[PDB]
Amino acid sequence: KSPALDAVVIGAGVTGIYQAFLINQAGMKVLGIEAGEDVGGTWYWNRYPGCRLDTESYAYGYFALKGIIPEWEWSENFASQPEMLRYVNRAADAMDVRKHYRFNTRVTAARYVENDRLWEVTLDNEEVVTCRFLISATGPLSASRMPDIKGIDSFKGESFHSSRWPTDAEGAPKGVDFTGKRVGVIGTGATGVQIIPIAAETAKELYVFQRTPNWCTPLGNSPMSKEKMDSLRNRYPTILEYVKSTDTAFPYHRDPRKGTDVSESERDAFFEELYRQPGYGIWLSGFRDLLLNKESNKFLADFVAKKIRQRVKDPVVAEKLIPKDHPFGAKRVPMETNYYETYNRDNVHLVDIREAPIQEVTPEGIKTADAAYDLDVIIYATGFDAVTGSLDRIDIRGKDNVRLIDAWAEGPSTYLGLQARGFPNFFTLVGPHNGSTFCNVGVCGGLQAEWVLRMISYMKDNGFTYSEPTQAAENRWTEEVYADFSRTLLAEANAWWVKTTTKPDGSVVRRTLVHVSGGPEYRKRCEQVAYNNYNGFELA
Ligand SMILES: Cc1cc2nc3c(=O)[nH]c(=O)nc-3n(C[C@H](O)[C@H](O)[C@H](O)COP(=O)(O)OP(=O)(O)OC[C@H]3O[C@@H](n4cnc5c(N)ncnc54)[C@H](O)[C@@H]3O)c2cc1C
Ligand SMILES: NC(=O)c1ccc[n+]([C@@H]2O[C@H](COP(=O)([O-])OP(=O)(O)OC[C@H]3O[C@@H](n4cnc5c(N)ncnc54)[C@H](OP(=O)(O)O)[C@@H]3O)[C@@H](O)[C@H]2O)c1
Repeated sequence: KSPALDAVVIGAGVTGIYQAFLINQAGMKVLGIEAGEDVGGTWYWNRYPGCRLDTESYAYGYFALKGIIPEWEWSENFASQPEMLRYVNRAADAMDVRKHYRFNTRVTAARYVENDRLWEVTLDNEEVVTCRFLISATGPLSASRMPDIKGIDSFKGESFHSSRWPTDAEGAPKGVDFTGKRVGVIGTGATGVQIIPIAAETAKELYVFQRTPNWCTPLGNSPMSKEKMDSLRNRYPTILEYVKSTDTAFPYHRDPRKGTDVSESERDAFFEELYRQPGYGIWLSGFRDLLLNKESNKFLADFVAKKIRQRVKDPVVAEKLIPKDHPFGAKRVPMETNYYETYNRDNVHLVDIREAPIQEVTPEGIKTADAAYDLDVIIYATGFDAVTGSLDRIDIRGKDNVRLIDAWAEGPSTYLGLQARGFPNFFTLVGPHNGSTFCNVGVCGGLQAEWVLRMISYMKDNGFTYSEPTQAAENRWTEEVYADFSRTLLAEANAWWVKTTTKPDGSVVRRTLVHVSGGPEYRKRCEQVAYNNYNGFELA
């Protein structure tokens, strides 16, 4: 029993469609499967007000950089979701990729057949296809999660998670006009932070329910003249080479200097300039020791904090938005268009819901431990189940009928962030130990799929039909990803990222759900392994 397809690719976001294009371009049989109507993933699903890149548009647009759609015109330095969706669409045209996809179809299970070295893939609990290789491009941040919060279904008004905003026939979102409504927004991650200022322009009243402020910096978006766009296009080969060489694939790189290498007065001048220029420079061009040295982090934390107080006129309000939990740049930093100034409006109220938690949602509004709020509308900007989440929702079974869920219970275990022992011929793209959290995913995802294609090509060419990490390679990779991660300041910030298992005999295993070496050093490890005939995989 031999498989119908060389590969199934799950997902039609930017990673999936590109992976599918490469496999077919290499002369192989691929089937792509997508739950939504059409291409885009993130940019198909997220139609909330303010949705917009945090990556420079020309940097994220790997399909333009690579010469698949070089003629592409960006209208803004940080494109909005609608523009991003037209981008993914136009690229799906050039790649002629849609004819390889089933849409409106959800993978519900995937079972590795040991005797036949193949994957049985189940579609909406009915049809079953077979493939040599299973490749998930299921997304690091798809799979919305609701707040665990009592009474959700009683609200008598309109109610959404931010990733499921209803639209008109044209694709444009509806119920965007809040004129004369009282609006609740729960959550202040990068999603809430984009919505709240747009909500505030039309809402009669606006309540923001914040469990934990983030460090947010100004985005500094503006339009992109045709002249500048032509200029960028002309230097695409330089820009590409440059983003392939930085640690995050953003067009920034760390200052060579330590924080304490300049006076206090020089830091401030330096911080002041980056703060004012657009994009992630303030975070990504910082001092080399920004995420490794408590004191060097406090310099910048102190500085952004001072900026929050300058921008928010009310001092009690302003201190509630300054975080005390965590170091700056310890999470993907949300960037904003007039976020703080919004709280100077008369119709906008910040509700600290850590000191006074929500009890329940009510037919009339929301109820906290010390107040009630009549609300006409509620927006759940409460985030996603990250990296591993979209995989958990598929019943994935490997050798010996073992659940991926159970294999990764003590935390994700991979080789190269790409395969897992127990799960042969299975590739996880922009999953764990891969670096997604701080990546320009447009670029990182792209390069990861090219590497997977090269390994698939190698096997076809050698007539191999079996690949799986050795236990030793996977142990060494996984331990090493953790060691590097323990050396930065992210370790005591987000301890939920670390899973710690004191087994029953006394042994202690530590895994992080997050890779933090640079992309270049990652890709270098992958090429050393690829060239040395995939040293670390059993290949047969
Ligand atoms: C609002 C938002 C803004 C972002 N902005 C940036 C940014 O500016 N820069 C950056 O680098 N990153 C950004 N990201 C991260 C983002 O995840 C990546 O840029 C990128 O879009 C991920 O692409 P992907 O193809 O890997 O996954 P996705 O875009 O998440 O697509 C995965 C697809 O798989 C589908 N799927 C999942 N399970 C199944 C199944 N069981 N069966 C069938 N289909 C399934 C989903 O429907 C989805 O379409 C942003 C993310 C969000 C949510
Ligand atoms: N390019 C962009 O501008 C952009 C835009 C959107 C998203 N993204 C990406 O998507 C990721 C997720 O961002 P997100 O804003 O969608 O989600 P998120 O960052 O995880 O934030 C969810 C928010 O809801 C709050 N929340 C979670 N559970 C809650 C509960 N049970 N009750 C009340 N409040 C709760 C969280 O608070 P706690 O911290 O207390 O849990 C948090 O502030 C980001 O890291 C970013 O990488 C990027």
